[PDB]
Amino acid sequence: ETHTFNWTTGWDYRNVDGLKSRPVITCNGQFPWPDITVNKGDRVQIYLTNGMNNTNTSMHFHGLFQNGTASMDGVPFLTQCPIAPGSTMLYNFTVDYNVGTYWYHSHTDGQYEDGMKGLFIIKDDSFPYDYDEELSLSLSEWYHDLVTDLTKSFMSVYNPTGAEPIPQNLIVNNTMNLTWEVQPDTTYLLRIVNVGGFVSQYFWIEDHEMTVVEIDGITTEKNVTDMLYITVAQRYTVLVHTKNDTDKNFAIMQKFDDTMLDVIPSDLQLNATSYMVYNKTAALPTQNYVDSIDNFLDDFYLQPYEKEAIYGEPDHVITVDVVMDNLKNGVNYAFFNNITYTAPKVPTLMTVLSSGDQANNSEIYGSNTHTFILEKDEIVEIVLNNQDTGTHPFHLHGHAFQTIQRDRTYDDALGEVPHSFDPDNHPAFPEYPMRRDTLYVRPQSNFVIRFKADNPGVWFFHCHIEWHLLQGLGLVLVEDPFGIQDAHSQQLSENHLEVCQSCSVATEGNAAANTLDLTDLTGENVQHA
Ligand SMILES: *C1O[C@H](CO)[C@@H](O[C@@H]2O[C@H](CO)[C@@H](O[C@@H]3O[C@H](CO[C@H]4O[C@H](CO)[C@@H](O)[C@H](O[C@H]5O[C@H](CO)[C@@H](O)[C@H](O)[C@@H]5O)[C@@H]4O)[C@@H](O)[C@H](O[C@H]4O[C@H](CO)[C@@H](O)[C@H](O)[C@@H]4O)[C@@H]3O)[C@H](O)[C@H]2NC(C)=O)[C@H](O)[C@H]1NC(C)=O
Ligand SMILES: *[C@@H]1O[C@H](CO)[C@@H](O[C@@H]2O[C@H](CO)[C@@H](O[C@@H]3O[C@H](CO[C@H]4O[C@H](CO)[C@@H](O)[C@H](O)[C@@H]4O)[C@@H](O)[C@H](O[C@H]4O[C@H](CO)[C@@H](O)[C@H](O)[C@@H]4O)[C@@H]3O)[C@H](O)[C@H]2NC(C)=O)[C@H](O)[C@H]1NC(C)=O
Ligand SMILES: *[C@@H]1O[C@H](CO)[C@@H](O[C@@H]2O[C@H](CO)[C@@H](O[C@@H]3O[C@H](CO[C@H]4O[C@H](CO)[C@@H](O)[C@H](O)[C@@H]4O)[C@@H](O)[C@H](O[C@H]4O[C@H](CO)[C@@H](O)[C@H](O)[C@@H]4O)[C@@H]3O)[C@H](O)[C@H]2NC(C)=O)[C@H](O)[C@H]1NC(C)=O
Ligand SMILES: *[C@@H]1O[C@H](CO)[C@@H](O[C@@H]2O[C@H](CO)[C@@H](O[C@@H]3O[C@H](CO)[C@@H](O)[C@H](O)[C@@H]3O)[C@H](O)[C@H]2NC(C)=O)[C@H](O)[C@H]1NC(C)=O
Ligand SMILES: *[C@@H]1O[C@H](CO)[C@@H](O[C@@H]2O[C@H](CO)[C@@H](O[C@@H]3O[C@H](CO)[C@@H](O)[C@H](O)[C@@H]3O)[C@H](O)[C@H]2NC(C)=O)[C@H](O)[C@H]1NC(C)=O
Ligand SMILES: *[C@@H]1O[C@H](CO)[C@@H](O[C@@H]2O[C@H](CO)[C@@H](O)[C@H](O)[C@H]2NC(C)=O)[C@H](O)[C@H]1NC(C)=O
Ligand SMILES: *C1O[C@H](CO)[C@@H](O)[C@H](O)[C@H]1NC(C)=O
Ligand SMILES: *[C@@H]1O[C@H](CO)[C@@H](O)[C@H](O)[C@H]1NC(C)=O
Ligand SMILES: *[C@@H]1O[C@H](CO)[C@@H](O)[C@H](O)[C@H]1NC(C)=O
Ligand SMILES: *[C@@H]1O[C@H](CO)[C@@H](O)[C@H](O)[C@H]1NC(C)=O
Ligand SMILES: *[C@H]1O[C@H](CO)[C@@H](O)[C@H](O)[C@H]1NC(C)=O
Ligand SMILES: [Cu+]
Ligand SMILES: [Cu+]
Ligand SMILES: [Cu+]
Ligand SMILES: [Cu+]
Repeated sequence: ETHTFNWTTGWDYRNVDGLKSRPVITCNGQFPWPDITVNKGDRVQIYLTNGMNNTNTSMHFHGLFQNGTASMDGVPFLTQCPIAPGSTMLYNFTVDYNVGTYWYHSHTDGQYEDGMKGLFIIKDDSFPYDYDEELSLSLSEWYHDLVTDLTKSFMSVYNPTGAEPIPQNLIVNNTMNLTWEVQPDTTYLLRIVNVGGFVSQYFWIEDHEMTVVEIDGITTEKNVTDMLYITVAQRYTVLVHTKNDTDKNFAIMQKFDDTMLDVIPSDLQLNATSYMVYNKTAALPTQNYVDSIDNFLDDFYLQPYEKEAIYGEPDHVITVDVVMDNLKNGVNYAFFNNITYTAPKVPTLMTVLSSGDQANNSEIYGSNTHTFILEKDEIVEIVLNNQDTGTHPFHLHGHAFQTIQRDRTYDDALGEVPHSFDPDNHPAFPEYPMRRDTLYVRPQSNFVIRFKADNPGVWFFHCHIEWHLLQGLGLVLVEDPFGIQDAHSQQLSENHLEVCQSCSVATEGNAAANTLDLTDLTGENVQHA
């Protein structure tokens, strides 16, 4: 079945918070943006039109593998060139390899924080568990200023610390103090999605246990908890069974991970209360006080319903250290090893599709682009060493990876230093590792993920904290470029080329005109020595 949408971006005032009428990004004049629900193997065709006066746009469908259709991933200068004001890009893709809970968001500057985001649900007939009803909750933080404005003082010489701007409130389904009307003795499938741009959240329901049955599109064995820690971009789908009494109402609770906040403003409501309503007439629940925020479920120990044994020894190991540092222009950037992601003059995919037999040479994709080439079916391992004292949720396009190590917090307040993964010295990896698309490193810690390069494409690996992505915390994976070239489904459509010309962005071979293919590029500001 084909679902066709016609959506146009725009700006309108809303008071999402309850406390500031403020421009938000609308879809055809409406807010919030719609949610898509399709069946396994359906076709989705979205005509996105940039109706904004002065920004570019894009749309990325988070978690979808885009197998055979990399062009549709929606990452400017990886997958497409940006959508210019007035232009219309057609996103045309099938959904043959994904099931469960996903979302879509703009992949331009900070755009999605300003409202351009929505849920994408794929149903399957073979979901193992029973439930009576189903819904979602979209957790997020909310700012009173647009990202464009915050960026001016975020990426600034008057911000040498790289301190990320502090949000004004937590929101659910684009309000505060939300009502969820329930029926007694009923099992609800509750999709909890963190569609925020920055802050991790703790989530729990007063006097109700939660049975985790899916993370990031991957069905899991039932795991019961009282509390979840959800980073931005991740999804926990959870079974909740309601009580027999219609006598009392219960608090739905979301809490900031204030650890991630540079400073805590004294008036910021760190924890927000919503309402699970059994009785429409009874007392609205007060805040549910919790004794500890240290006993949330560690998703590392989750067990996929479809077991896959840990992949064998890696053919390709990528080791990256994560740090924040100041450059020559005095502003604070984010680094994978010694590289801040700096967008190229020609989108990654566009150069692979016109480099012919030189697509295997890493040099042509640029030096300041952090591009790696992955071989036909090789097992790839990413080793990430956090040298920064914060938590980061890293996300990988095109794959759900195996999480084989994710070390403990190394708290610098207790005097502890950063620790890297040591291939010679580490706990035994799990036999059947957890799988997902978005995973956090703990402060000053490390993680190791593994996946098979079985999905020809161009895939972004980055921190999903919008501020850190703006700081350039990302790298590019090119999965067998020859596999990309050989597949017909992968060739760029007339519409996409039309977007590029309308944007005055080339489809050549990184800078140079398909002529020597050895560059004279676009670099990062030089180092501080
Ligand atoms: C859910 O329920 C919550 C709590 O009930 C509702 O939030 C309340 O909203 C009202 C109306 O928007 C707020 O009243 C306004 O208060 C401001 C001053 O606000 C400041 O001082 C407060 C007192 O300590 C403090 O609570 C505020 O903190 C909040 O805001 C900051 C961001 O600013 C945020 O980070 C925090 O997390 C808090 O949310 C804040 O520091 C006052 O200036 C307002 O305007 C008056 O004057 C002007 C005249 O120019 C006029 O426009 C108005 O009519 C008014 O006369 C107004 O009094 C109230 O502070 C909020 N209460 C709390 C405790 O947060 C929320 O709206 C509900 N959500 C929904 C339905 O979306
Ligand atoms: C926060 O925001 C999210 C949206 O982002 C809301 O999520 C939606 O919640 C509603 C329930 O409140 C869900 O609606 C239910 O969908 C079920 C399945 O979808 C079927 O229907 C459509 C038809 O176009 C097709 O996809 C296909 O037919 C599916 O089978 C239905 O079972 C429900 O249908 C209706 O009839 C039955 C009669 O038995 C009634 O019981 C229902 O109430 C209803 O009238 C129902 O429509 C919806 O799926 C959720 N969407 C998403 C994206 O998850 C949250 O509700 C909101 N949170 C709060 C508290 O407001
Ligand atoms: C949405 O719309 C487009 C999407 O691409 C953006 O417009 C482009 O912006 C980029 C950067 O964001 C521009 O790239 C820059 O070009 C500079 C000058 O190049 C011009 O001059 C030659 C002259 O022959 C032209 O051929 C060319 O088209 C340009 O007009 C470069 O100087 C910049 O790189 C580097 O400059 C300094 C100076 O030494 C170096 O030190 C650094 O390496 C630095 O990176 C840079 O590459 C591009 O020109 C813009 N227009 C296009 C492609 O038409 C919008 O920015 C975007 N809107 C927003 C903000 O959302
Ligand atoms: C949305 O994407 C799909 C996937 O490519 C497009 O469907 C395809 O459309 C093309 C041309 O419109 C079809 O090409 C035709 O192929 C036949 C043989 O199958 C050949 O005889 C013709 O000469 C022609 O080239 C292609 O078959 C078709 N595939 C499917 C799955 O239907 C679609 O066009 C895209 N755009 C739209 C309509 O929005
Ligand atoms: C936001 O949420 C947190 C967590 O719910 C709130 O902190 C909690 O505050 C309560 C009391 O205000 C603490 O309970 C105490 O527990 C001991 C048990 O030994 C008991 O003897 C005391 O009588 C008391 O009840 C609780 O520890 C504390 N939770 C944590 C993890 O610190 C916080 O107050 C909320 N923010 C608000 C409403 O301003
Ligand atoms: C449910 O999750 C828990 C942890 O959240 C897993 O059980 C234990 O987890 C600890 C770490 O706290 C590990 O040392 C062990 O794997 C378990 N310990 C005990 C008490 O035996 C469990 O694996 C999960 N169950 C699922 C997904 O079915
Ligand atoms: C969507 O509808 C608009 C009206 O806002 C119309 O102009 C356009 O043709 C439609 N989009 C596409 C590209 O089909
Ligand atoms: C709702 O709660 C009130 C007490 O606040 C009670 O009087 C009323 O009967 C309840 N409604 C039902 C039918 O559950
Ligand atoms: C850091 O990466 C390598 C390390 O040897 C070096 O060649 C390169 O110049 C540095 N990156 C850039 C281009 O800033
Ligand atoms: C891509 O499709 C191929 C062919 O069906 C399949 O073998 C592979 O597993 C797919 N990759 C992903 C990421 O689903
Ligand atoms: C690129 O992969 C090919 C196999 O297609 C192989 O010959 C070689 O090891 C790789 N070459 C480079 C330049 O890394
Ligand atoms: Cu995403
Ligand atoms: Cu993604
Ligand atoms: Cu980060
Ligand atoms: Cu991304």
